[PDB]
Amino acid sequence: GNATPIPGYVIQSSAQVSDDSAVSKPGFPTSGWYPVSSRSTVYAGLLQNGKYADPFYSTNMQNVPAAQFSVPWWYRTDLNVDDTSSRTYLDFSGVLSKADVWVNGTKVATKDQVNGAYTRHDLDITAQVHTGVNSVAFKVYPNDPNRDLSMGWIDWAQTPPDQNMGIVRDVLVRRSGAVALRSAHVIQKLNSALDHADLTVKADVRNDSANAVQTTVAGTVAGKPISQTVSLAAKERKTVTFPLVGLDRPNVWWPAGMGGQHRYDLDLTASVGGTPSDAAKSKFGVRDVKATLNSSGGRQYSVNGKPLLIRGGGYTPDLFLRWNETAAADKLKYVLNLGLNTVRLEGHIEPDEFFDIADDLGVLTMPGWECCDKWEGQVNGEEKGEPWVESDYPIAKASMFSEAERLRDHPSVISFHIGSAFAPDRRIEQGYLDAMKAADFLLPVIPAASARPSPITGASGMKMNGPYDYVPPVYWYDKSQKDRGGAWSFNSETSAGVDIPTMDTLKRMMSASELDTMWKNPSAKQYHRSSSDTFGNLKLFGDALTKRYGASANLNDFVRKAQLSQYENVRAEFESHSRNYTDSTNPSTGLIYWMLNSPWTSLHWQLFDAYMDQNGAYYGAKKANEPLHIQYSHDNRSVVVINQTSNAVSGLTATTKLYNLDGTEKYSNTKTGLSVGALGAKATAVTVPAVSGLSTTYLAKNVLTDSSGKEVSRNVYWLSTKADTLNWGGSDWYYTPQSAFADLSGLNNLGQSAVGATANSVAGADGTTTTTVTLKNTSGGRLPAFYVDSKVVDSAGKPVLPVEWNANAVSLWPGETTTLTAKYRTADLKGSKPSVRISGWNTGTQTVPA
Ligand SMILES: N[C@H]1[C@H](Oc2ccc([N+](=O)[O-])cc2)O[C@H](CO)[C@@H](O)[C@@H]1O
Repeated sequence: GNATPIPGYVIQSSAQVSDDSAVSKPGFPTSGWYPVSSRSTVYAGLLQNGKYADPFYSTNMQNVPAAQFSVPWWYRTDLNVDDTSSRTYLDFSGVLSKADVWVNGTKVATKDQVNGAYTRHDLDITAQVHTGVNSVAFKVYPNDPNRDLSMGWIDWAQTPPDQNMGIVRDVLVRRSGAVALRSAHVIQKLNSALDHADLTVKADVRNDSANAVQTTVAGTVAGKPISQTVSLAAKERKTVTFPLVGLDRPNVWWPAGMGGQHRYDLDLTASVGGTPSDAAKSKFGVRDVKATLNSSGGRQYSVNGKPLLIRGGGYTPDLFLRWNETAAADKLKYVLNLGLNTVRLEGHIEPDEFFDIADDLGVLTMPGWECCDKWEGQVNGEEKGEPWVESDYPIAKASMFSEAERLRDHPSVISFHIGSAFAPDRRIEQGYLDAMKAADFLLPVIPAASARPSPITGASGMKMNGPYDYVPPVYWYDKSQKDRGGAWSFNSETSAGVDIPTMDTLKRMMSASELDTMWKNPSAKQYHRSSSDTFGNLKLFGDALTKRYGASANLNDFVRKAQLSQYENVRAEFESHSRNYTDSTNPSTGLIYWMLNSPWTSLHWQLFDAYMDQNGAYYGAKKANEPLHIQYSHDNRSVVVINQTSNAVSGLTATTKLYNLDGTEKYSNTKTGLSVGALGAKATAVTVPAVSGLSTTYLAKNVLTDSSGKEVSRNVYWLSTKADTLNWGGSDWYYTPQSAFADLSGLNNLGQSAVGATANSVAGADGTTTTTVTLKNTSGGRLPAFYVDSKVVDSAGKPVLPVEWNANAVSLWPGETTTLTAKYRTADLKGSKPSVRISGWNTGTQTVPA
């Protein structure tokens, strides 16, 4: 019943190994080999040892010779075996791209068999294993994402020098008797009332001994005892199906905010001769999911019978696939701190623990294959990725079986994308559907994340029309352009491009001269944007920032304007889709922001940066996604209330006020007695009229109060009397140019205000600290304290990260007070007392003790 991951390896280039057979012989010398932990790419292993500077800074990654990664590298380990009575197996996946496998001088598997990142291998090495010191070695071949059914980085970042070659999941050493237990899972089916489920337990037993046996498979499913006895011929594998098990009042799994995140346990042992031979423990959730096309042709998800608007981001692992379990949890927790409900994984499908965490937190996941490389090479024409040859087909199908077997019992998974870009052809699709059936993977299959249909499954119900680069806030409210990215159908991957991180992050990833070029010449190429020619620079972003904000006087000026622009755009992107969700015709049914995060330190396509810091894009997404939310429509000036929560809400008041930048109120409307339905429904409070006398740049202050009088949402917009307008005829695949630009440059001369700050911290018994900050606009005039950003810092003024605030980037009118709460691990203070840095657009910067 043992399965123990190999904790580490020593690695070296095959340039240093003239005899392959020598490596896995006990006693082979490994002087100058690099010790690496489990789940290391070659380059990640070299970084672990010294060997190159931080690729997260400047052009360090460019200085790595890539030629050394065009030959195989060895991953070698010893294994102590005290007792060879039990059979021994190597059970693994995550090999990029393929490998020969050696035990004690014998090649047990070749790169023709061990091939493809997602394929699982269960190699019986019993005949090679002896008592005492054994040795195992993998010769890992170079990875080319265009040639290998593997992982590549598309245009998200820059290419890792080793192209991620290595072993990026665990290799398990399994020990068992005559019978191996494998692939234990639970088929679960809930009634529509959600008060009764039926559980079908299935498990494979394989008799690897020389003689026929009887084996009993027995244990517990969801607290209920189960047992089957089968006969097995020598070398026979069988799937055991247990009689149906009913479960009353099941603890149903819900997405975060809709109920609990319970998972039941499955615990089985296969016994031979009244003695345990092998054992397996797993979990599953009792949850129904569906994803169907609505009458308008949009893909509509529902969980447990409740339709949902998908509100998420494209998730990526680290650029060098460096795995850390706490980091994965910190990233999924930020999803909820954002108010988001979903992450999409375009390829790069994370180890099991990532899905365990998403299960435990109630974050929905959308895994699938990626575009623009080998996966779509048979159907994607002139795009990157090679045509398929006959040997490709069984690798892809085994990759599908393996991932379907891994993912089937994680309730967070709401679908699998079998295509991205292009839907698979009939042959490929059939092999994917066959593999999923064989795995009992019963979740929705989506053919493409674009509008392209597959021959069997059919219409995707999704769109990939862009944009991926600057478009003004009003763009997102478009429904008229059927080949563009407005708020209708399922937006599977879209953003307004550039997302300048915080200054603290900037100073860690770029030199002073790289930063100087960034603000002085946005048209210049930035290594920390993209290898793509199209996304190599920040020109569209820089042009609109100047036009709309005003020319940047310095680096500080550029970064501050970037944050407002990013907050403004990301907010409108999400808010437009929340609004249109309940449209009768062509509703929005999903939005995946491109992207949630970056593989590395980046200037684009992120909400949170590589260090987990939180900028304007972060705060703007968090504002748009709050559970009871008030918002302003950029297209028609409607003020709209959204209720994300699982219950209808009544007696809400929506209060909207316009102010000139001198603080003069120019309009007020108070709309009382609003009711809004659950799970994404809306109510319109008012349409703001054209108001005479507004400054060119003006403020809209929107406030939602419940029936108790509590303020539950505040949303402040900086607006212009001059419209952003689109030149739709100049549209390209990744953006639409503007025919005219809003004028928000009035903010440059917004007069100074004042805050107003007191902070205190409590170190909890759960290992976390909560810092509470009370901020007040203490000025003596009519000016708001606008866009006030509070940051937990140590004594050196460095941000404590990760961190989760209840609210931030707040605006307060004179005399107004807000109390804010930040939570973080006490240990991330690293012994420092906490302080709070408070910076506002028109309030300066101060830091206070906490
Ligand atoms: N799925 C990818 C998406 O792929 C596309 C392929 C073709 C078209 N097209 O021809 O309109 C549009 C998008 O492109 C994004 C931006 O380049 C990538 O970052 C995503 O990973």
